[PDB]
Amino acid sequence: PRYLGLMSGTSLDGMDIVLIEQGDRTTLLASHYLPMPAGLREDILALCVPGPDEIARAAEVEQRWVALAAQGVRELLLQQQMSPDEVRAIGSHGQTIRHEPARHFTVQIGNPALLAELTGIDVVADFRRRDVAAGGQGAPLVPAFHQALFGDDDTSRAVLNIGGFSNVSLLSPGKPVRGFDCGPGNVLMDAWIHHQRGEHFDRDGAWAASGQVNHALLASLLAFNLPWLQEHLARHPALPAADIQATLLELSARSISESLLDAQPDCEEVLVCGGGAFNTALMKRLAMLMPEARVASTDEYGIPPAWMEGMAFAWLAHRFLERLPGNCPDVTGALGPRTLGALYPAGSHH
Amino acid sequence: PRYLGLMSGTSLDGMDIVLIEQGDRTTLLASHYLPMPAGLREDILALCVPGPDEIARAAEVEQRWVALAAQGVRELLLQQQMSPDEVRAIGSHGQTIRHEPARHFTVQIGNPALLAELTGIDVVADFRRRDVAAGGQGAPLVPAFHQALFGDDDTSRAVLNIGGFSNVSLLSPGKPVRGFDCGPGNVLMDAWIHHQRGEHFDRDGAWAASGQVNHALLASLLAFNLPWLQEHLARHAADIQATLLELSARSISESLLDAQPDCEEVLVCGGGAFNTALMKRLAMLMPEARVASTDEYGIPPAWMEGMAFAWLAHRFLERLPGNCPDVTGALGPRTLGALYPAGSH
Ligand SMILES: CC(=O)N[C@H]1[C@@H]2OC[C@@H](O2)[C@@H](O)[C@@H]1O[C@H](C)C(=O)O
Ligand SMILES: CC(=O)N[C@H]1[C@@H]2OC[C@@H](O2)[C@@H](O)[C@@H]1O[C@H](C)C(=O)O
Repeated sequence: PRYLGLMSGTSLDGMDIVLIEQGDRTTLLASHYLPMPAGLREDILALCVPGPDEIARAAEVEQRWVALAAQGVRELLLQQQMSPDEVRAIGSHGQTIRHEPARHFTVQIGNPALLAELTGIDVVADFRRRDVAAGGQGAPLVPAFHQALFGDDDTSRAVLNIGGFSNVSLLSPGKPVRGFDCGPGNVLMDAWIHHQRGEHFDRDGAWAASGQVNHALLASLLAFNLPWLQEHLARHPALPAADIQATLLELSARSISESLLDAQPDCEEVLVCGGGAFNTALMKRLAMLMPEARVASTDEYGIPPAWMEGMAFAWLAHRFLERLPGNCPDVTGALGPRTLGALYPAGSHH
Repeated sequence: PRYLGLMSGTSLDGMDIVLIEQGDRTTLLASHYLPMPAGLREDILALCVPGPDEIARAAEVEQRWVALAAQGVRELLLQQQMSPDEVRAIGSHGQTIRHEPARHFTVQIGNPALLAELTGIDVVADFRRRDVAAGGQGAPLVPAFHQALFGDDDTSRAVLNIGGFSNVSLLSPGKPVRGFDCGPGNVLMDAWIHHQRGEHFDRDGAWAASGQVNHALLASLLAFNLPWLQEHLARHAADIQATLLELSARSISESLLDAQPDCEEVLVCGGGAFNTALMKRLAMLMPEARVASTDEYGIPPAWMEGMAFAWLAHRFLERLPGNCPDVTGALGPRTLGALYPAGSH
């Protein structure tokens, strides 16, 4: 069947909307990105730390969030010439405003009943809560999807997501999935080029590629934001800005490769998703630093790297409806496998 | 199939838990009441008005609420020697901590995923939100149950709930259910017999029936708190109770007959259904209608609300509408609730 997925991460830049076909395999049919208004971003951020009148405030904020998500769905369906009746369900992550598994709770807003009302499509949402109820951390949820896509009996694979930070799913045959953070991804390269050039990121890693790595600075870094970095830059002589960028690229490449090889030395394939997959200069370094592995974008395996996360939530909607587990308890720490999410039906037919 | 219903109203005394059998009819198999600890009641009251750190406070409070609910569920099933496997679903209202349809939101807590984890039973919850999302008030929900129980496009009926106060669901041939308030119910009779003899209520209305309606007072009252009664009484004990009974009987019957003069049957639920003397006067004052307890239709008057929520779980799973749009103001009929499956472990 066909499923929509909606993901809005913690950076609050915007919402990913995806349409998948799910059968034997998972395939991306269409995708759509919608920016988040400054006002909505600011209002969500203010809910991410304790404050006054949170119940009412969250209620007003989630209504705007859902309206935006619904518009995003509408536009994708218009582009695809698809009726909402052709979509089995939307898997919506919602928007995390508090995550405290040590206190046994996780809070994602995004009024799924309202989302069902506005879209006319069944909504599956609230995926993390059952994992936390079963004693897990409620995160990360993507490794179960990584396993469904890429796990097999025969190959040691690492599925590497390079966003602001880097995280990996280790798919070792005959074993359960493992997952951990590898280190920084794009976070410092973004911050540096912003501080220096006003750009939000370094396109294709071209700026970095134009500079030369400074090995002294690199050693200091290996031994994450700007105040931290500035404290480092003061300890070294003035460097050209591009050399700093080149050095920051190498930091991520080395931190990732070192963490990956330490945990899975026999790794045969590293499959890279997230926006970092588009940083050509970074992909180049990762491949040089892991010469015994094939390092490639997930695009080469039929999953476009920018849309992996959104696709996971579409997939989680499918898992719910099929009553199959959606978590990976070895990674989340839950007592065992659980069906994740809650169903808010459109019910258009009355 | 069999369904559990879970209700915890805003008085916060305890949880009503019922077990129904649903087929062609709705029948009560068992019921259980679980008092709420003072500490939990206090913390919920504190979340019913705006205050600090609400997200985290509500999260931790609802964990306790759910643990209690799960205990109530396990206890009822134990009492019946019944495996949770025999139950299709729990319909859980949750606990209302904020309700503001004017700002298009309603908030019931009660972490249904945790409820499913602890009970091992599918949970349907969060019933009010889709009605609100469709432009309705999100309340009251019980008239949809009244309509399903007693509605048909051919007889004029009223379902009268007598609690502290009185409300009625009008079932008119063909029409969606409508509803309204009809003034006081048990509130004054309870207030007065408490103040006068320390009793919580007037059992069977026998105190009121031992007295005579003083017609002066009745006319005054007809022209609601304990000191409000005492204002009236000075300008003039069992006669008083009798006159309070008549007050409710007259105001209720007059409201009902204005709205549907054609009423053929008045079905009474709530604890007032047990007030034999009140029921007698209501029957005298609506002589064209048969006045009877819902118990005469297999629906125990004290357990309507719990039963309504087990029924709403059934309606969700049957893919049938759950709201009463002519009551709530919603755009039309909607499936109410969200499903949190127990699944496998
Ligand atoms: C509570 C929450 O929203 N966690 C997110 C967050 O954003 C990234 C990281 O922290 C990850 O643990 C998780 O999301 C990804 C998509 C995941 O669940 O795998
Ligand atoms: C928002 C909310 O919890 N409403 C309750 C409340 O308690 C009584 C009254 O206000 C009624 O409107 C409703 O419950 C009843 C059972 C209902 O929904 O029919």
